[PDB]
Amino acid sequence: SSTASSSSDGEGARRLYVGNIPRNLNNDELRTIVEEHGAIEIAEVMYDKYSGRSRRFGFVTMKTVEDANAVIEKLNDTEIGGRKIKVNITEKPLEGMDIATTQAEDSQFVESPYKVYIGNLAKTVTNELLKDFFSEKGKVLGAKVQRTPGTSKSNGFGFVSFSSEEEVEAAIQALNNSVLEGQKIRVNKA
RNA sequence: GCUGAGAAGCAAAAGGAGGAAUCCGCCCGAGGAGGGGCUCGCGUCUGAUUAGCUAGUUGGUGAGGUAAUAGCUUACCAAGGCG
Repeated sequence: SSTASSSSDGEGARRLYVGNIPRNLNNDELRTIVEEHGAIEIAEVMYDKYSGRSRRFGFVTMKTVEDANAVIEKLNDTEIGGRKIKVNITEKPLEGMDIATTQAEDSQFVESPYKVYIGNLAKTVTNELLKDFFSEKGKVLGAKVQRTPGTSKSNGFGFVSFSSEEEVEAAIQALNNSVLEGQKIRVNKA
């Protein structure tokens, strides 16, 4: 498999470099988007997928220099996933990729807008308060305030996870505007 | 590069965008185009019921000054200069 990277190195311009790859964007959708241009032997996505979201830097490797020139030209201004990818050239591409794909497959745990992100919670707001909110509304899994690490005041940020996607949607829509005491909270699915 | 006969000395910099590639820059020079600053020949209204004017005035040197020549400015010398 390191054969694919070494083959590309040897060729010289099988290389094409992909910048601002989205958060949902994956080795397979990189391959599908770029295989139209020509037969990709290999595709490299860097591992920032702790969660779904990506590093937004990757490599693709062609059979030919010419396919790589065509993909560099055509792909730039391509929307994937709501974010737009430039293909200028890369260094001769680097397909650890098998390791990354395995970690990506493992790493992704959370699927679908099932968690709610809290914006604006006032500094008085307690972890228990968030439990009260989340439990009062549609039925509930867990509650967190993101508190300052340096020393540990709320910094007013925080999360729910609910038991259903529907409860997430209702909490987002019902809440946003929301006073909780002293300050106007915004909640989105994340 | 500059000052100076040479001797000698003196003088500059800035990072930013981008994964890179590179691009926009910055500092010191050398040209060019264009834009300016000066100088001069010639042309540029009437009145003699206005006939003398001009003393930094017109020259010269020295010292300064200007982006640059220059009474541009100043001290001294010459008495010029316009009609």
